[PDB]
Amino acid sequence: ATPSTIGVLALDTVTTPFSVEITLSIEETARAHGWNSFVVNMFSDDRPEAVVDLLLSHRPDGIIFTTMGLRQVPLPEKLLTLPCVLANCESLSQPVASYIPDDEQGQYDAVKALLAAGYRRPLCLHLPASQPATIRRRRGLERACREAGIEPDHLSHSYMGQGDEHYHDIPAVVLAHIREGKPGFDSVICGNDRIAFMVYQTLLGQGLRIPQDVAVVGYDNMVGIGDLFLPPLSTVQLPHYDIGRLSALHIIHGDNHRETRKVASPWLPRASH
Amino acid sequence: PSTIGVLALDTVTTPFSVEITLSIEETARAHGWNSFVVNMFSDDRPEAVVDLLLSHRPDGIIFTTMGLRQVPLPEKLLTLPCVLANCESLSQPVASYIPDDEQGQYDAVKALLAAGYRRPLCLHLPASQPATIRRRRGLERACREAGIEPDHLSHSYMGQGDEHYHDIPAVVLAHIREGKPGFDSVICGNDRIAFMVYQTLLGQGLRIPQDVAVVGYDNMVGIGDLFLPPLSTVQLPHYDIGRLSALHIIHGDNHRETRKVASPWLPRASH
Repeated sequence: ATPSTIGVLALDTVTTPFSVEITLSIEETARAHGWNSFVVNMFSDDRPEAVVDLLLSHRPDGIIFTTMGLRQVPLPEKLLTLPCVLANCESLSQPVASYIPDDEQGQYDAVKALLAAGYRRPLCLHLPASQPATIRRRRGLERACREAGIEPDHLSHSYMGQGDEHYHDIPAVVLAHIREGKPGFDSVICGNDRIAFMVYQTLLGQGLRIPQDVAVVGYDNMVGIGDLFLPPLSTVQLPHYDIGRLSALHIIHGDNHRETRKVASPWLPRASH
Repeated sequence: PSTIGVLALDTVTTPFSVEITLSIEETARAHGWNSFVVNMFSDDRPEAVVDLLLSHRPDGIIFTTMGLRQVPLPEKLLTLPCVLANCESLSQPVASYIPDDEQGQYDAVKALLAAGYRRPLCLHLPASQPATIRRRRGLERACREAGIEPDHLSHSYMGQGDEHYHDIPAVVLAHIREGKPGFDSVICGNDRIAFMVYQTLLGQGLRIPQDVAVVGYDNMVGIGDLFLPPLSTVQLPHYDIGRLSALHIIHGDNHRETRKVASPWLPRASH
């Protein structure tokens, strides 16, 4: 008789090994309750029905489907009947318990802090439009601007194209809003810290100072950087750790609800504003 | 079916080297084997964690560190691992697969000097970290083969802890007199040091690489191609390390040698 076990299916840890804080959080939470936990990673060359059968081989008591990058889970509808809970992803067809970041609250607290600090004309650089978080973050940004008496439709907005090759388009977008060395914005709201990286390199290389000449705000607090920005980047923490914890407890305490719970995305003010 | 038990000692503090455990899991399935991973956190303790992976009763065991270290665990706990990935055993001799830090730094510095640079500022990682001294042998050999005595160059060692990455800007500006730098290039211990270097040089009004070439190390999956211009670096072979470690168990090897895995030079546009 082995202890209770949580089976986890990671759909894309291969292309984005940053959200590993989700699977680590699950493993740590399960151990703090006398449970075990294994993780099956889905690569590109293998295929779903095989991978799902493999995690069923360990015969788990509960199952968690997770995406390292907030997505909508592109798997057969017949394979979305096994997962007791979804971590950082939502099911379009069947309704399943889901724990996702509160993208609208995160972007709102960030933009609210920026405007409150005195900025009024931010350049807004959004992530790909179809990504599920992009539209929720923009609602937060818009709500913060309207509460400050600013119509967000009057600001400069830009959407990135899908793929890391597009991070190199950011510099051209920033320089396009700079006329004869003086910028047509007093701040820059970045879809993520990788966009902030591009922004820092472009502004410093243009002879501008952060934040004396231009404030900057990122999103994610990427475990790989965040504190490496000069100056330290004001950003928003993606709650990968709380997402994994809440997902594990849902199974540990055998919950039956199938609601989509939005986890708090805390604002990390630093020195970029 | 046969199963490989993996013990990750520090994926909590450095979740970048996850490419090792992923590579192990992928290689084991390509041979009809299974594989589980036990992560050691800070709040738990070894004897408990080691007993836990023995619970799954594995056919082979791999001890791995996300950051090349010398494995700070009881000598009696280093008798179970069939192979060590990205780490070495000081006491008992155990089969180990580690990066060829000397070859990696050599190919990098060789390419830099060959491109025409002669006075690089060398920013090394903490001295006690086992790779730091091996990378410096590579750097020195490249410089001596180019007729340069590395003892005449400016060297600096970082202090242990991420808090010290913020000391890099001061070290770079200390080698700049009245706006003109006293170096024509910068050899960085890793891409995180390169990040600090880029921010400091661009903020100083210097151009990369027209005024100062820059070279990193690791090719951090999280950046590398995000540098402006794209950072010339060295790839840490986490993927090959995991693969070779899995095969050692799959094919039941008996040697207890320390194999150095190739660390390939990724030239880009920072030089």
